[PDB]
Amino acid sequence: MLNQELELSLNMAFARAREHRHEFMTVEHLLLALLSNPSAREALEACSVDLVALRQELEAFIEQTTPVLPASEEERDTQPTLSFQRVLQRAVFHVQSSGRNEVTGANVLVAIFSEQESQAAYLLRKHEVSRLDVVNFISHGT
Repeated sequence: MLNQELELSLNMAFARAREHRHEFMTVEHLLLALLSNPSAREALEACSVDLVALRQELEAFIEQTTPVLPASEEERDTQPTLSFQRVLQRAVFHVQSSGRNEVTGANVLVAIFSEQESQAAYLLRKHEVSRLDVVNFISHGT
């Protein structure tokens, strides 16, 4: 049960990747998409996170590391990687658990912290985004 705003973020992520002809989408692409998601953004702002700085470093890492489909054929569409899928499944089933019906961008943001070795998680720690703070804000919100 993905809420309207999360569905949009995810569609925008796919749209962005297709535009850039990126061969795959990782959890980094996901976090980038979420910086514009109302639910996730509100949670980051509550933590006084510099979203401008975070987005720029995130956009840079994606460009320098994601393969661009050669002018050739085949593939056409981008494919979500295991990190992208795991995070989504984690959020979905965590929400399923005694809680609400809708999955929000904030729920997805929390699930990203579980991808410990990801550059996405590395960047959140770098910019001082505490998972403890994100969780408390969400628990007392919807």
